[PDB]
Order: sequence, then structure tokens, then C-alpha cells
Amino acid sequence: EYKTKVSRNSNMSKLQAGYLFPEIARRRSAHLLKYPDAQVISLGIGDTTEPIPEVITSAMAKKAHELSTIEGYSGYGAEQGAKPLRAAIAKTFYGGLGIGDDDVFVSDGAKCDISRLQVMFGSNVTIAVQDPSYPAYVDSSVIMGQTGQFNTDVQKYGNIEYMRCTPENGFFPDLSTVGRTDIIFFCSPNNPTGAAATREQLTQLVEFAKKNGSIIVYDSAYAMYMSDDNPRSIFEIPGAEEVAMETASFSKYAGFTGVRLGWTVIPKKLLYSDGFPVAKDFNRIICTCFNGASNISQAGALACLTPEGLEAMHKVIGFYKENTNIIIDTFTSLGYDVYGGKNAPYVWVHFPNQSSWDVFAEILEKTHVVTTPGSGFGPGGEGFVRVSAFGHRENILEACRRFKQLYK
Amino acid sequence: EYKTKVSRNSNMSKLQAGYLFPEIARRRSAHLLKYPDAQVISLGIGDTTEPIPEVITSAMAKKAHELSTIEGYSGYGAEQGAKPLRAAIAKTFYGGLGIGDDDVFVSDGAKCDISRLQVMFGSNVTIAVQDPSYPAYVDSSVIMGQTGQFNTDVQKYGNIEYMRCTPENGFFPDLSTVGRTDIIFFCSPNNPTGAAATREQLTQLVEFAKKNGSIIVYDSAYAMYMSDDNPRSIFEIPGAEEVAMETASFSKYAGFTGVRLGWTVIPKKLLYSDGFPVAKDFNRIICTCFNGASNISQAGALACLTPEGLEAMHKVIGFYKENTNIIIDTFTSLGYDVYGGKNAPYVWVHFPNQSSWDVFAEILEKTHVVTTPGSGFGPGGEGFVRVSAFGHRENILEACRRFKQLYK
Ligand SMILES: *Cc1c(COP(=O)(O)O)cnc(C)c1O
Repeated sequence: EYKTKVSRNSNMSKLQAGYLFPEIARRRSAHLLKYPDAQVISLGIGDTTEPIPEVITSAMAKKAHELSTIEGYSGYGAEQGAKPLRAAIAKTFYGGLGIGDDDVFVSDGAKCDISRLQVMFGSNVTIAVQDPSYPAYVDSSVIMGQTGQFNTDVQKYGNIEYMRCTPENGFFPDLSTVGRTDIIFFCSPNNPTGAAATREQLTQLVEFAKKNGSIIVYDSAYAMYMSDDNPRSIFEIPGAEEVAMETASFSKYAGFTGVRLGWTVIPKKLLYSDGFPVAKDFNRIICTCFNGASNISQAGALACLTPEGLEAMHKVIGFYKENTNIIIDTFTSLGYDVYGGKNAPYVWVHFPNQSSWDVFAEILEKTHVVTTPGSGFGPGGEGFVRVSAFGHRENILEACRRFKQLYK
Repeated sequence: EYKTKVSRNSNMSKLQAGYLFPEIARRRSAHLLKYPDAQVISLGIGDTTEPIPEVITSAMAKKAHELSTIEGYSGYGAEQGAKPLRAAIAKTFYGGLGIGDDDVFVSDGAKCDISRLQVMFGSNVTIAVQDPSYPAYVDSSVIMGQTGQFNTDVQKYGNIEYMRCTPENGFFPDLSTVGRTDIIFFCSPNNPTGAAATREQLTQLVEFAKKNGSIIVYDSAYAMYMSDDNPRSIFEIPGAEEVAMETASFSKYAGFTGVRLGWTVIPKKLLYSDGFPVAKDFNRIICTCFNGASNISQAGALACLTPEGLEAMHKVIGFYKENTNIIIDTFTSLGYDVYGGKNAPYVWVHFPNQSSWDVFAEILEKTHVVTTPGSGFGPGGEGFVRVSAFGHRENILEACRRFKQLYK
């Protein structure tokens, strides 16, 4: 029984358990083993369910055809992203906010941007996250050697600042009790709570980062579901250009979850403590560690940033916000406290006194509905469950009538 | 100017000057500011130039049309890649070599595979690479914390074993001179040299990884260009499954360079010194730090692994193999030592008593042909130049009459 002499990466061993999502999918592969005929409805992973609009798919199909012509054939392409696409993103999403074409970095998706940022920052930085938050920030940090071990008494990795975002503080932390770090990851609208920060809130966030000499990594993945009058971008806060970057994705807006495109914006005025432009480093990482987003997907996102493309996406965003209103109403009618739902395609449901893993297991077994337990998302966390609103209309109506049968 | 309080990642300051291909791209733009009317032919960056075979692009297109239907809409994940694709890759390139479906991890390409591997390994391993070798292994190693500083005397980074590969050893390390490392990056058919390890050399390498307790990262990106009767996979060497993983790309066979599809194979018996399965850590990385190759790229890759697919790839590999014989004929008829171009789309031309940067500057200046100086690939390296065989036939032909003009 042979073994090499290379030691496992000790940051891999720190990881408490497997990644939240494959584990949920694991738990559900198991349920369809126990019950091969169960009509399983999945509102677990925020996985878009509608076709991509024909305006996007034609662009992609035509790009594929053109690769078989001498004149349409491209090859390797700027790994920063096609220039017309960087421009279109700058203008569409950041026009009037001080961002140029050269500040946008197109990628194969935000999960990949996140880990690209993390290799760039290195393992000598400390980080803060919202609690609860999206598990890829915490997990990438452990992986990169930014942390200590996991403490099972608090449910926290050591050396990470966890910023409690609760129903009682509007899901915004009390920044007077948050310890300085190098990096602050901020998701708005938040996954899993659905909370979108206010102009005044983000104002404080910028001031805080500016006082502590921190970088904010702002995740606007969901910002197109905004209903309230709140910034969609951090760069709307004057002074964000000296302390902030933004990551986003086409997945939620265009349904590109299997299709794969995002970007990150690093402004010319984000500098490390020696004056070295942070953008200059991310560019160096992108050239050595990534090979550029797919040219078919880039033609895709290009067609998105057009009157028709934007119309198409508004429609699909409207469909999901309806599903979410339906989910909100069902749990409200059943007597539960539900947050989120206004500014994001998922709802955040309080089950007081119960473990969220237990709730998840109950709903799954009795209803054949997949949800996501809150403590998948950090210690603040327990016992909320995130219910996602990405399903066909019939599927959400039926999941909803299941939750109705189940609860009193 | 305002500056944050976070320090630059010291692994990025280690790096330097500033990635080779940008460096050549500059000198190419500089050159054209000098010769505005100049007909510049690029035999530089190894980049595919023929259209993707129709049978591929049709598959990719049809996939794109399908994302706009209820039936054929997808969504996320299985970031390991789709089952049928992993199956087809296992069967087609590793049939008979003990490799299961589950050992194959589909990625969006070989540069992103080295990223993910290097993060899985962590900052604490040491690495051996061939000298000259493809920059991505070296630069990614620096980025990850694996080296010390660059030494301008010898032109190498501290803490890397550079395994020299020269005319005098027929471009294979003399392994009894090679110090132990944790990882050995090994590319055959090699880039830049075009040299493909023999069955007896690869057996020597595995036996060396076995006694040193090392991991081989075998790079078969050019394996489909093999002409000599040499193993195309490391897994052809009995015992490789205990000490080797393999990394490949569709970029150089279907011209996927701008489309983006690769894979990495990790056998079941590859373990760390504590008995832990390397593949498991890899699966954890790909799950948390990547979101999968594109569904459209996967559909393309699947169309390749079919009789028509394979027929198409052979015809393109053949086109470029004919380009490369013409390059060899011409340098050889001109008196030089010319290496590779038998098992690879690269010729390795010896220009003794000159620096490769000057031969490059000379060729570029006086013929309007871009090459790649051998020194961009490491000290061993000096002074060859690499000539790529990817371009249109007329372009290769024209560059070749231009070489004759130029030489003695
Ligand atoms: C082209 C090439 C690869 C493939 O890179 P992709 O990211 O798939 O394009 C890998 N290794 C070497 C040495 C190469 O030349």
C-alpha cells in the first residue's frame, strides 16, 4: 500500500466538512436512493430554472458557427475580457461612477473571481465576513491559509472576523464592535438573508474601511433584484474608489449558471500600503493563472447588454421575484418570521429552537423539497433555512402546497 | 494620495518582468510603431489559427439553442464535469490504463488546472520543472509561496529544481543529478523543445518519483502530435498511478483556445504521506473555487470524442504537422541545429554564441516574423529560439522564404 512523501496541504485539513452545496446534493441523492419515485423539488441551490432568452442563445449559437469560418475564427483572446465587453459592462453597470473599460476584468464566474482574489491577497491577510454569509468566502480563506483551525464550540474558523447580521439590527452589523482586518467581504443583497444595504449603511462601511485601511470586496451578484431605493454598486458611495472592489456575475440575471461569465471591478485608486495599485496585481494573476472567459459566453453577455437583452433579463428577473412573493406569502400565512424576499430571489425563514439541519432533513423526508439549512451559511446561521425561488411556476406552487400540508 | 493599510502579497513582489508573452506583445507593438506598413507574421505564442471543425461548432451551437428550451435548459454544477464527458475522456485517452470516470476532472483549460493544482498543493511544497519549461508552472509556484527570490546571476528562483534538458542529454533530465522535490512538473511532448519522453525515460521518471516519494504532474497537452512510438500518457508506465496525475487540454486538438475545455486525471492510488487521497483534496478545491467548464464547451468536447470528432482533430493535427515539417526542412537546409518538430507543433532552433532575445530582436527587426526567445522559458532556455507551426499555410510558407533571405 504505497504513499508518497508529500504532506497534505495543512489548510485542506482545517476544512471542517465538505463544501455546503455538494453535501446538500449528496443528502438528496441519498433520499432518491431511499425513495426512487419521489417527485423531488429542489429550492436548495440557487440554480436558475428558466431557459436563457432566445436573444442570448442566438448570439452564442452564431458565435459558435463563426468559429468554423476563416473570418469568424478567434483563438486565445485577452484574458482580461474582450474590449467591447469590458466597455459594455463599465457603461451599463457603472456609467457615471468613475470606472473605465480598463478597470473591468471578465471571468468565467464570481466563485472563480473570489478565489482568484484570494490567491492575490495571499495568506498573510486577515478577513471579515457577514455572519451569516455565502460559504465560498470563509472556505477560500481557510484554503489560502488566512485562518486558524475550526472551533466547534462557536462554529467559527479562527482569525476571521464574523460580523453578526441579525433580524434585530436590520441584518447590518454594528460596526463599532467589528475588529480591524485587511479585507472585508460584503454581499449586497446578501446570500442567504436577502438583505440589501442602504445608502447610509454602505456610507458607514466605506468610512470604516477608510479608517481601518481595509479593502472591501463587494459582491453585487444579486443587485439586479433590487426593489428598494439602495445602491446597486459600492462605487455609488463617494470614496469607494480608495477602499473597494466589486465582483458580480451573469448567472443570476441571465440564467448563465451552466454558461459561466462574471467580472470584477478594481478601481485605479485602490492601492496597497506601499502605493502599489491592487489592479496591477490582479492583472498579473489573471495572466498567469486564468486563460480568459469563453468567447462564446462573452458573445452571450454582449447580447445581454442591448435593449432586447436587458428587456429579456428584466422579464426573467420579474418571473423569479413573483415565485419569491409566493414563497413569502406561504410562510407568512403559516405563521413564520421570513426575511429576504424583497431584494433577492430567496427567503430566509426562522424556525426558532430547532437545528436548521434537522428542519432541512424533515422537509426533505416528508415533502421531497430541498432547502438549504442556515448553519450551512455560518453560525448566525442556526435555525433559519434559506428557501430559493428559482423553479418553474408549477414547481414553486407545488413546493408551496407541500409546505402548506406539512405545517399546521 | 490615499493608500490602504494592507501589504502587497510578498509572493507578487517576488515575481517579475512581468510575464513573457505580454513582453513579446510589447516589442511587437513597438516594432509596428517603427514599421507601419510591415507584414508581421507571428510564429510566437502557441495559438491555433484554423477554424474549429464544423462538426464541433454545430454541436456547440445546438447546445446553445437548447438552453432556450424547457427540455434542454441546464444550469449549474457537477464542477467535476458532466458524467458522459468524464466517461468519454476516461475511455478515449485512458482506456486500458485503469482510469475510471470518477478520476477525471473537467476544467475550463490547462492554465486554470495548474492554478487549482497549485492551490491544492499549497505554499509548502517544492517543485522540479524542466529547464526550459512553460512559465505557468514557475510563475504559479512563486505566486503560491513555494520559492525564494529570483537570482539574476543564474536567472532562476530559489527553491525550485530546474532539471536541465539539452541536446547533450537529448532533452531529458539526467535524474541522478536531480535533487528531491515534492512535485515534478513534466511536460511531454514538451514546450518549448518539442521533445517527447521515451517509454524507458518515463519509467526512469516514475521510478525516481517512487523512491523520492514525489508527485509527477504530467502535461500531455501535445500528446496528439506524437509520431514516434512513445507513450501518450504517464499511466502507460506501471506504477504511475501511485505517484502521478495528468493534465490535458482540448485547446491544441480542436483549437479550443478561445473556447476553453480541459481535464486533469488523478488516480485512486495517489496518496499523501498520511495516506490521504490527493483526488479528494482536488475534488474539494474544484467544488469551492470553480463552478465548472461551460455546458456549451462540454457539448463541444463531447462531439470531439466520436468518430467524426476524432476524424476532424486528426485532420487539423495533420495540418499543423505538415506546417511543422516545412519549418524543419527550411531551418535544416540552412545549416542549423533544429530540435523537436517531430512530436510537437514547435521547432527548437539552436543559435549558438547569441542570446535568444537578440536572435528574436534580429528576426523580428529584419524579417517581420515574431518568434519566442528560448530564454523566456528559463536559463536552459538560452540561446535557442522557438518557432511555432500554428498559422495559415501561406503564412508559414512566406515566413520560410523570409528565413532563407535572412540566413547565411
Ligand atoms: C497550450 C498549452 C496548454 C493548454 O493551455 P489551456 O489553458 O487549455 O489553453 C498546457 N500546457 C502547455 C505547455 C501548453 O502549451
